[PDB]
This record gives sequence, C-alpha cells and structure tokens, in this order.
Amino acid sequence: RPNHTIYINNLNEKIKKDELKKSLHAIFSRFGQILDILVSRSLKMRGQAFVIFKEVSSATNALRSMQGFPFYDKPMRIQYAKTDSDIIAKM
Ligand SMILES: [Mg+2]
Ligand SMILES: [Mg+2]
Repeated sequence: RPNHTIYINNLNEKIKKDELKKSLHAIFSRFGQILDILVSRSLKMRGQAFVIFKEVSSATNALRSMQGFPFYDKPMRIQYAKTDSDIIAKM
C-alpha cells in the first residue's frame, strides 16, 4: 500500500488554506522533493490534506517522522493515500 502520497488528518481547521499549504510545504520538503500539495476548501473544513512526493521513500520517511507532530497545536495523523494520485503518472 505504500505510495508517493500521504494523507494527513486532524489538521487545525482554523488555519487559512493558503498558510496551511505553505506550512505543509516547509515542513515536508525536508523529506524530499514534493510534486504537489492538495488543500481545497472541502479538505480544509475537514482538516485533511495530501502531499505527493516524487519518490516513495520520501513519503515513507515523512509518515514515520511527522506522525503525531503538533502542527498548529494539533497532533498530525498521517497515512498513505488509498490511491496514489494519478498525478504521478501525469507528472
Ligand atoms: Mg498544486
Ligand atoms: Mg515517529
């Protein structure tokens, strides 16, 4: 099931969509090249987001290292996405 994409839950829903994306990029880019970050109004309201890495190893390290990290006062809950974004094939 491990893939290039991590699905993040339990995100602070009071954070601005734009600021949230930027913060996610700052935090996760240290684990490897990020291809894309998915943060919509729908996802935001539910405290969810997706980060797509260029390599699966980067996704794995991110998942194992940032699990439970107090992001904006809330422990992040991270898992691999059920379906690896078709963006991988496209990009
Ligand atoms: Mg994008
Ligand atoms: Mg850990």
